Amino acid sequence: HHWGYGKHNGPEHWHKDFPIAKGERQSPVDIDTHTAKYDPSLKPLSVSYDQATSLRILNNGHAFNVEFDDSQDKAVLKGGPLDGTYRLIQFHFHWGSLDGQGSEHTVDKKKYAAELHLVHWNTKYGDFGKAVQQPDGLAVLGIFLKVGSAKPGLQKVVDVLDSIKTKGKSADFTNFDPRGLLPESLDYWTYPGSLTTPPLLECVTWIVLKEPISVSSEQVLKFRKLNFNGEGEPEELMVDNWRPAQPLKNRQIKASFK
Ligand SMILES: COc1ccc2c(c1)CCN=C2c1ccc(S(N)(=O)=O)cc1
Ligand SMILES: [Zn+2]
Repeated sequence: HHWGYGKHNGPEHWHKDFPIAKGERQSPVDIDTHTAKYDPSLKPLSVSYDQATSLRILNNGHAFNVEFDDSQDKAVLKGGPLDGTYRLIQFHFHWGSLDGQGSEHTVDKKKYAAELHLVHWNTKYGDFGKAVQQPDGLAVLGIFLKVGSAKPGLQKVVDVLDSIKTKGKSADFTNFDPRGLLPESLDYWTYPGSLTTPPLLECVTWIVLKEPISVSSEQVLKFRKLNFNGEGEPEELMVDNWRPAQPLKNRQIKASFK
């Protein structure tokens, strides 16, 4: 009886195995844009992905992960709210059964069709595993997806999904360049939060870009052909793998822009 996104194992049940689900800095949240304050002392955000080296793509039974070789000083996030340097380890998405839902963060209660999470660990802690024992161990760059024009730089991900249709399948995926998934602007909101899947650890500085990327309906329809299930098991389409907004509990959300 593993956690998931269904009636009997979804987000309203996670607190039993993971009581931090009711913690003081859980994610995602609704971003109330009028209450977020501009912070002129945020330094510029720096996203340096030119030497990112992807290994592999994986269906882990809740989403798919695009993995990176994080053994060298490559693909780093710094600046903004962050002290020092954070190294990219993986990205994944959350998405809906319908274009009208799928994001985890919301913006004045608006749900986007999906949300990309680029996950980075603070290099002061040596690797991901020690970073997730720290309150400033991780930084996740979140990017909303809306349905409209296609995102050309997403198509190599879309096309490999047929080979990891089911849980536990992976495929070599070298030379994927995550620069092709960014929007033009790096304006963002930031707040302290958590992982949005079990174990829900409260390690994350969230950086959520204001500008969404556009993906086509056909691209997100191929996300929705994935399966929660393994090969040979009955089909449960991988859709609605998002956690809803959690209580803000007096945290403050800061804006990088006026
Ligand atoms: C070792 O590399 C990992 C990459 C990702 C995870 C783990 C390990 C352990 C299980 N948790 C994650 C994870 C990362 C990001 C998120 S999210 N949705 O907060 O970005 C959720 C879970
Ligand atoms: Zn995520």
